Amino acid sequence: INPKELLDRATTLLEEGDIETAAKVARTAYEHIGENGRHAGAALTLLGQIHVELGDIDAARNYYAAAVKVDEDGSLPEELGGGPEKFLWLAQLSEEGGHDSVAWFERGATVLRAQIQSLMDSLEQRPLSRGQVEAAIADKRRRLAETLCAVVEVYMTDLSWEDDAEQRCEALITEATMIAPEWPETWQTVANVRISQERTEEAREALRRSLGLWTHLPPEDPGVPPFPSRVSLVRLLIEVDMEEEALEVTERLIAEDDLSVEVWYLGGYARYRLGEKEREASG
Repeated sequence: INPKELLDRATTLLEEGDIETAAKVARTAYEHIGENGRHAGAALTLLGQIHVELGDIDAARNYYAAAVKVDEDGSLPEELGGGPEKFLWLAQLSEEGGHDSVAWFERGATVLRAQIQSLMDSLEQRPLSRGQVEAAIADKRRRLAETLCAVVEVYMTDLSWEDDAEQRCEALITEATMIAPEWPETWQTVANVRISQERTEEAREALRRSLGLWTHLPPEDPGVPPFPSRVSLVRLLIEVDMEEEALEVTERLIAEDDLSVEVWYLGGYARYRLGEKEREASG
């Protein structure tokens, strides 16, 4: 006899690691809410999230797709709407990629910009604890940076047709630079873009800056970039002719995971090319 009750238990069951039951409590929760219930979005988004951690992408994509049909605008309060996350995951999940993925990514980015500015207006009212608001803003900024950089990767990859593709990137990294100067991934994105523009020495500066943001931090620290990000970093360092850097990076990756395949081929090709530079010294 309580709609919110099931969700608050579904989210708790998800953090519990118990996904199977969380999906059940959640799916039942949406039956009571209804197709046009007040909480329809919030539930469907959660339903979508759980089914990602399970493995069923087709269902998770349909959940999020539904959660958007209810709240196309994304205007609705996060408690009911489920916020912009669905927009973001409909972009990642999209097997189509390309302009499809960029479209959804933008729908999410614009909402995050709204949620941030609204929260920045709340700081002015100054609720008794502002540290909670500051933290939440930092998360929204990061999640936005994650989105901006993700669009670039699509324009660096799938979409390389129009001149539009080049300018949109330059504005994306302009924004990524402002909101997340601390995040190494942004400068990797900056670097990667500058490579497309053939501005090689600038790609170095960004990579050097990205490295200097975590290279010191031990693998304890939250801030180290995720594995697949560092693998991408390496792919850039070699393309820029900074093999000595990739050398030190791969050396750390093999220590963390003695099973990855590409990391070894990169570490090798790095020392191959680095070798070819030494052979050029004398002749």
